[PDB]
Amino acid sequence: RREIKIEGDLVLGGLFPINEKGTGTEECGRINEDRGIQRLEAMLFAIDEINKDNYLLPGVKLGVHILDTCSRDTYALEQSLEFVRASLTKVDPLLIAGVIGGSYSSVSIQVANLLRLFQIPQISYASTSAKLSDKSRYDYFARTVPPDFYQAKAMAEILRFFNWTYVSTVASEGDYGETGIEAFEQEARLRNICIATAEKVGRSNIRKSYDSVIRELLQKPNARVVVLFMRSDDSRELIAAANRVNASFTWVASDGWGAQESIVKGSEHVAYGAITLELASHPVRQFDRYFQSLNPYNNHRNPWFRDFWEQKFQCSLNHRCDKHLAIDSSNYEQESKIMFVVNAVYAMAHALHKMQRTLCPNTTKLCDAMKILDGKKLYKEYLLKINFTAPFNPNKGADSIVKFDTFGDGMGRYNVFNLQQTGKYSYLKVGHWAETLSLDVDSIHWSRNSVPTSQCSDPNEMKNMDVCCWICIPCEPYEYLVDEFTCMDCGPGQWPTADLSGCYNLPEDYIKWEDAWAIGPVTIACLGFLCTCIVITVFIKHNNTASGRELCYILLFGVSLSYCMTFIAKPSPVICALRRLGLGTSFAICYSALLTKTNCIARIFKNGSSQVFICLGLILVQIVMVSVWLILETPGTRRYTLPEKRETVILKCNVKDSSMLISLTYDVVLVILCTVYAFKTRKCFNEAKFIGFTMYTTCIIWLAFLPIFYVTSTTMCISVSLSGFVVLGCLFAPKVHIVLFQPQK
Amino acid sequence: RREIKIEGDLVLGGLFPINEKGTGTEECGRINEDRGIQRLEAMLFAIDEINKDNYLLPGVKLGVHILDTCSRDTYALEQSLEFVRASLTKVDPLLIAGVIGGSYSSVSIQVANLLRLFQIPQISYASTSAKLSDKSRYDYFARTVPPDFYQAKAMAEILRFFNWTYVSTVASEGDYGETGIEAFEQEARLRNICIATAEKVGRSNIRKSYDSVIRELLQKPNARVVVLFMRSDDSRELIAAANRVNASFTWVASDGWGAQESIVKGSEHVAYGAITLELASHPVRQFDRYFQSLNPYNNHRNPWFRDFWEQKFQCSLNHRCDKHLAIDSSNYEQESKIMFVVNAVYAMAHALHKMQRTLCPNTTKLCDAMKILDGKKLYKEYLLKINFTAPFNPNKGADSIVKFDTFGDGMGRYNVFNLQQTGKYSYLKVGHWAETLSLDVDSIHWSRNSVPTSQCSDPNEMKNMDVCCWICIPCEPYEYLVDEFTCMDCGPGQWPTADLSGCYNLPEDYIKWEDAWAIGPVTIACLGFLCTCIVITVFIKHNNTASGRELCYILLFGVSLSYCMTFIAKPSPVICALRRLGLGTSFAICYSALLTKTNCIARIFKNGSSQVFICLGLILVQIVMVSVWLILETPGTRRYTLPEKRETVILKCNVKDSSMLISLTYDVVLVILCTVYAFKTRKCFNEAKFIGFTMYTTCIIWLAFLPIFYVTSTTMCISVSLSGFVVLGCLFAPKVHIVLFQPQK
Ligand SMILES: N[C@@]1(C(=O)O)CO[C@@H]2[C@@H](C(=O)O)[C@@H]21
Ligand SMILES: N[C@@]1(C(=O)O)CO[C@@H]2[C@@H](C(=O)O)[C@@H]21
Ligand SMILES: [Ca+2]
Ligand SMILES: [Ca+2]
Ligand SMILES: [Ca+2]
Ligand SMILES: [Ca+2]
Repeated sequence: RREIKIEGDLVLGGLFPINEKGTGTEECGRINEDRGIQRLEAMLFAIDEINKDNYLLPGVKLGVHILDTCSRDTYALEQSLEFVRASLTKVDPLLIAGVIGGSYSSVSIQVANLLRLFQIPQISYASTSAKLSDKSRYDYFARTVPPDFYQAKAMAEILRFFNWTYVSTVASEGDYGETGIEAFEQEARLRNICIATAEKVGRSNIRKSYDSVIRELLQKPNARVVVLFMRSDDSRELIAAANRVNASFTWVASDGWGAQESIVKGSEHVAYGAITLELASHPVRQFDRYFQSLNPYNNHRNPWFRDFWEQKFQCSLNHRCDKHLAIDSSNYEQESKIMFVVNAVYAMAHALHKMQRTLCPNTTKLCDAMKILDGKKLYKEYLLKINFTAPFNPNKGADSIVKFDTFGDGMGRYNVFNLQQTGKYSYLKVGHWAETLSLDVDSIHWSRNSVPTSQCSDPNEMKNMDVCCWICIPCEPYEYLVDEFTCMDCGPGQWPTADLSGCYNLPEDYIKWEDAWAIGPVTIACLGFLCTCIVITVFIKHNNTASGRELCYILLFGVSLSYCMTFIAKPSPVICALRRLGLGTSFAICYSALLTKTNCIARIFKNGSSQVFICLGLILVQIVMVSVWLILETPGTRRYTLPEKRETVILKCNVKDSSMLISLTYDVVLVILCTVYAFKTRKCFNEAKFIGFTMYTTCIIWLAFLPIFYVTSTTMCISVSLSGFVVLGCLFAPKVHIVLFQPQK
Repeated sequence: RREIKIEGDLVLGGLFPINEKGTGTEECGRINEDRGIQRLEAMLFAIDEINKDNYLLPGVKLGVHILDTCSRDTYALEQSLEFVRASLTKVDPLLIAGVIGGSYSSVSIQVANLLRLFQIPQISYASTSAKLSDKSRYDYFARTVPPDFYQAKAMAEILRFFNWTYVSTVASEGDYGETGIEAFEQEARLRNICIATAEKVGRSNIRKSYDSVIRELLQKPNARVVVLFMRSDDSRELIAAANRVNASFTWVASDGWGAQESIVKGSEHVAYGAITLELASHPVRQFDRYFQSLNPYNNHRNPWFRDFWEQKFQCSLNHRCDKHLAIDSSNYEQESKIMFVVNAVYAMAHALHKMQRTLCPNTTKLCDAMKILDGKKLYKEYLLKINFTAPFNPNKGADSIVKFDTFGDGMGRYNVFNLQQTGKYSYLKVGHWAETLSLDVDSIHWSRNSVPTSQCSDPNEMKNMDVCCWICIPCEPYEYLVDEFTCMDCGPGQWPTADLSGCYNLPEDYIKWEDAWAIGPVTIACLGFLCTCIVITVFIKHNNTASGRELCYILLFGVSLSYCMTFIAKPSPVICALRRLGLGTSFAICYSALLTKTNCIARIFKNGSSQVFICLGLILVQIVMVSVWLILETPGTRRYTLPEKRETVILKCNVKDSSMLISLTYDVVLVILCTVYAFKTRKCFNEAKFIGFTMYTTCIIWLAFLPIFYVTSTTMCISVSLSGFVVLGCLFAPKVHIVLFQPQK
């Protein structure tokens, strides 16, 4: 029953959330101080200016009929019956020309359903919902604010500028809530952003108590950023709930939080470093002088003013204030959406003015054609196509024109704010969004002094798979990352290095390839023993002071050290069939010299020759001839590849054996020398015993080389020393030959 | 302007979706045939019976005022103004006592917001929404149907009976849609059920065209079951959309689909084998006789009847039908929710009757206390506490009583239906839900002749991690599954079998343990050569036909075969220090016999004894004495554990060497025999040459055994043969001893 009623030629209706919603069974509680009284006085300020105007409806007078919604749709519908009571019954009164819509989206939707049955146009400030643009249902609705379709974009792009991909969302209940968060999740999918958890709040049948949600947000510590689509009532509670548990996140809030300094009262340190959006606006300078001149004495026409005055100053009319200073800059700051309220009222003023110019061109008063207002004509023809410059706002660009579009909406421009500290707390604009996000990172005061990170999983290891959570799996050094999501093998000899995007570091040693570089050091150590045999053989030759034959055998024994060192022309002489033939001839060369000195010069014939000597020398020549024909292709490498990936064949100047060629060459070389041993075996002479005694050791030495001949990998180097030891053992036979002589010469 | 108006002492208001929603700009389209006219005639049937009653309001007469909603909330609000026009203006008419609520939940919510301002009670059949129970807002609402809080339970338990854990949900838009699916996802979490995808349908700003959703359902083939919370309009479209793309799922639908045979018309094969819920009900037998007697001639009072008649028979009043049979069993079947409609009307009848008994006890007519109905008194005191037996329904248990509860709701009982084929199609009830799911699996006709499965991931392999999707990772046979979600290691010798929940099959061969069982077969093959030495030694002894000393040496040589076979008392004689000492004595025993026969009986003294003989025999006695003191602990096993897990030591009666004990024993045994070899080495006699010649082979044989002594793993068996070959080589020395003799004896 409490209202403001100022009569006039034409009457306007208003709906403001002057009183905050009640706690329990009471309808509505305390007084809304910023989004309440201030917005109410803005409409009363504009009406005064319009009646003072001369080019905007100078003949008619504008009246008002302002009610209060108490931030409830059910309470709003009951009040809104006064705007339709006169028109409902007419056959046997105040006829409202239009309604300045409510603030909350649920209130605007509820009223727009009723007024559309009477063809009464409605413009709603501050109500930004995407579902209010469906003109097939709300065919008499318009607004001066952009929809929420553009607010979801502006926050899905801040979460993409910073690489925040794992987030958690909290939304209110109503129509600003679910519809706001339903649009956000579609804009998150297009940018590969994942949602950890999605909760809801409210007042009925949701079961949070604002503490279950806080715990549910703490169950996913990998998501350090929370996206909020909530009203002003729920934003104060959730911050207070987080203060008790002493939690801390970074808050990304829509315009419901806005840039109010009252939501974070008493719980500042839990909201420090927040990031919030707010519609673009410019303060109306003329309004500030109007508000600051008000006091409970001269402001008789405002009924709710007395309740506002006491609540703001903690006085009463519990200290009972007379000489108390009125509203001034020390305790007052203009609300953000005052410009949108003034613009909405002028929208009715210009739309009605064009009606009067056309329908009654002769007179400036209300002609008889205005006795019955046409709601459909005033909306579809006049209101929806207005265009004028914003009053009280000096030209600031493209935002100085008040105009609707095909859906009867506004322009999607936003700001970006951040909560900081200087112990005093305040906001600071650090960004913008006009179809493109353009913010300033440098000035931001972050929550924990560093840019927060929130991704599902942390980043030479494969990582397979949802586009946010992976598993870092390492793979063995014999597999290379073909792509970032797979490592499958690598090269046999090549040893990949650093990132294994390919197979690098071509390994000269791969079993089949001889890495070498260390056998030379082993050869140097082994060369000392070989030189001793040459040195020992040299001393034996000097003791001679027939003779040429003994020297030739020593050369074959001496050639063993050279053959052992070359075991030659290239780094890997074993490669190629000729190399095996060439190596086999050297072994048979020593045997041939010893075999020739055995019976070649030992006269002719106990119980127990030109043809035999020719046949014996023919085999060596044939072996030498085969080796001679293999002069080319003497180089090569030994094939000893084993399942172990690191198989560098350490040998003198690399490992060169021709793989299976050396195996045949090793057996063939024994056969060439075996002819001399076999010939001497048919003697079962003192010199024969020395040859036989040396022959017995040769058979034993060959047996030891047999495991070495089939043993490789080191083991091949040990087997290599076995071949050298065989030459040294053969040199032992030359020592027996020196024994097979006479002293005192 | 089209309505039914029958005057009376008290008037009731109704709201029915008689006309289906319009296609485009037209308000409402064709005629709803089952949930339309039939439900309308049910209320007109009950009103006729009540006026015929004598114990239920016999003095007053009941009137009706029935309107049509065209399945739209906006159209419903416009019509519902007739019920409040008279009461709104009274200072200077039909006063509706109550309203039989609408069918769709959005319609009921919209009207309940308006009627609560005039204190007009409303009972709504067929409207099942969870948010309508919040009595703080809807304080004048009641229903005869259970809320949707119980429908979500009854389907989250069918998805738990069958192990369907990966599902996809499709929901409508309105209040029956989102609120129905928001309750389901909470009941799915409590049973570890996961949601693949969640889509929405509608008519504005959702952007499906019923084909994007179908494709989105096909992008997750692992989810073969779809859960539907949709109205009757969207259920026909989505089935038609799936028919074009020729897709196929199994459908789990709420009561919006119900058990109608019209949703699946023309697209049966895409809905075959569906599973749907429907409220528990029993057909009203009296109603069937009433409906079947109707025809467009005697049913003057029904305005929409003529449109219904032509649409049902494809006639006109394009063939123009007179002698056409009326409604009968050949083309008619009673709708499910006719019992709930009749019950709601009687709820007003009994509530009003109790008012008349109390307020006007003297007269059966309307006393002056009824000139002003008290809406609050009629609802809170009388209507909400009624209790009576259901008319026209014979006693069928606890469902025969019509009663509300604290919230003004009904009882949560449901049925379970299934779509089958006999080419004709029909439904069949195969289940029930009264606080407990009790269905019958056997009779179900499944979509693809088998029980469908839908889980995120498929089931000796670890499976780690969301409670639906895992990764099956196998682990190597040396690791056992400590739990189902981890395999980390196993036992060294034990070889796990079948499921690796533990480490089983205690491996007797673990490198450190000797598996054996195959060395015996190798010993048998090796025993043949050893027997040849014994056989050869036996022949040498028989040739003798001094002597005792030679036989003792042969016994030491013969003991080598026994020592080799025992290399004895236990399966692994090498274990224990005594075993190494015992084995070493056997090797020194042969050397001692040969050493004693060398110079013990060879007189006293080229250039080159009791004390020396005593000292030489003392070492063998000390070695034998040490071995004798180690009689106990002769058993044991050889330690040859290597990184390869399968390390069964194959040897005669297992591998027994005492690990490092055998290594010391092998070296110690050589030292015991080395004393004899060292003593003979100081001779640089024909027999000395034979001993020296045999001694030379012993040094070479020891060198070969040196790699065998340090070579194991097979290799140990080869090394074992090396020790046996050493005994055979020593037996070769006894052959030289036989050579060191005289023939012709
Ligand atoms: N955007 C809001 C809406 O109701 O649509 C959310 O809460 C605040 C109203 C206001 O600023 O007055 C807006
Ligand atoms: N449960 C429903 C509801 O509107 O709440 C869903 O669609 C069908 C109405 C009917 O059976 O008449 C019901
Ligand atoms: Ca409001
Ligand atoms: Ca809202
Ligand atoms: Ca309806
Ligand atoms: Ca609905």
